[PDB]
Amino acid sequence: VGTVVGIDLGTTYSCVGVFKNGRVEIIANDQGNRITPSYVAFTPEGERLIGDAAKNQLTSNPENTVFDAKRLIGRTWNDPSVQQDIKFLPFKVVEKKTKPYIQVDIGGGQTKTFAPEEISAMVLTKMKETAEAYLGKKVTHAVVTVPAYFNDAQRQATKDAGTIAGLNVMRIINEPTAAAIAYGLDKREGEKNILVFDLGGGTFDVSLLTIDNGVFEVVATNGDTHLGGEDFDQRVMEHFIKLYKKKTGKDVRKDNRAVQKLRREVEKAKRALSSQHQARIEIESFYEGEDFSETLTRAKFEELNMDLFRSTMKPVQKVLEDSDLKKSDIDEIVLVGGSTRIPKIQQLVKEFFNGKEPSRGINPDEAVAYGAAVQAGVLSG
Ligand SMILES: Nc1ncnc2c1ncn2[C@@H]1O[C@H](COP(=O)(O)OP(=O)(O)CP(=O)(O)O)[C@@H](O)[C@H]1O
Ligand SMILES: [Mg+2]
Repeated sequence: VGTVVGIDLGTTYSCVGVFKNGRVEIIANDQGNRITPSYVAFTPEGERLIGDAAKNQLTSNPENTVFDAKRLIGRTWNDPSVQQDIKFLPFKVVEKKTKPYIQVDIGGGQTKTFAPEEISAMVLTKMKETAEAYLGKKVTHAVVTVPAYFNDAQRQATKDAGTIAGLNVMRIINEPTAAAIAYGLDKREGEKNILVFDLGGGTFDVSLLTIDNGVFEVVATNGDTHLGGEDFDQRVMEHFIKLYKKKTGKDVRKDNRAVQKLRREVEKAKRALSSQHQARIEIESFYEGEDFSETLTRAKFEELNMDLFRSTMKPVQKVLEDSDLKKSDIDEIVLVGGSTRIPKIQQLVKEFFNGKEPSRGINPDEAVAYGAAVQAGVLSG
């Protein structure tokens, strides 16, 4: 088996970890990031880009980039969830062998058609290479996580993505369970109720788990499949786009490269606002030669998104009701996902649970891969 890797195969961002010299190491990719976008695109010369290079390639053709393949993996073409999701995806999705294959132009007029698990295999190949460059050797085996609501076909298709990527997926484990492992909540006495609050890029997941004698049970899951940090970005996009139009009379949405540039700066500013109170957004040659310079306060970021922040509490209340539990029955609160780095998110979760502190100490966008890596450690021996 060699050194087994723990991979979080995320809808929006993936993360890879290994156990080495007595601890979990989360590995940075060749762009220096400890997370990688689950994103594929193509150069004019027909080269395939994956991760940060794909997400950051300036394009006037969103239809030939691929992302959110996790929404389609292990589902049939005619799944109503698929037929709803393809409405919001700019790339072509076509029925093939019962499944929603993704069709794109890659360069020189060449069309390709890819199974969702082929797209996921590319993301896994990238996570595999990130780990190999770190380890200085080949990696053949992995622990891969999936969302708790994944069914049999989704779990199998994730394993198949692994196979295509040259990885033997030895274990598939649930994301909120991996988070809980990362916090060592498995190494505890008695039966406990754990609420995992996972607010990611495009998805919100709430999972109620019980732990007893080292064994986790998923009691209930809920959330919103189209709610996450991307929606907070978009509220900021709208704010600056309206402002620019007020200041200049120009509507920047006419230029996609401009919108792409502002989205990238907005996403970055949002992250900085998790640890500081103000951030500058600056773009030269933003629109029709003119530059862009604005600041965003934390307070303004919260004001723009407050309603969306509060809406995350409703699926939590729902999982409690379905599990026949009240707030005081929850023994552990685990924050997962990049958006839970938002101080306001943490505050509102803590206030939902009447002042109770969540687990702390692992980066929430890293916890899932951390847990995977813990198990990978054991399997590596
Ligand atoms: N410091 C920070 N502050 C605020 N948001 C941050 C952040 N760092 C990352 N994010 C946000 O985290 C989101 C990505 O979250 P995450 O990687 O958990 O999603 P995911 O791909 O795991 C979803 P799923 O769990 O469905 O697979 C993005 O919206 C990103 O902008
Ligand atoms: Mg996640």
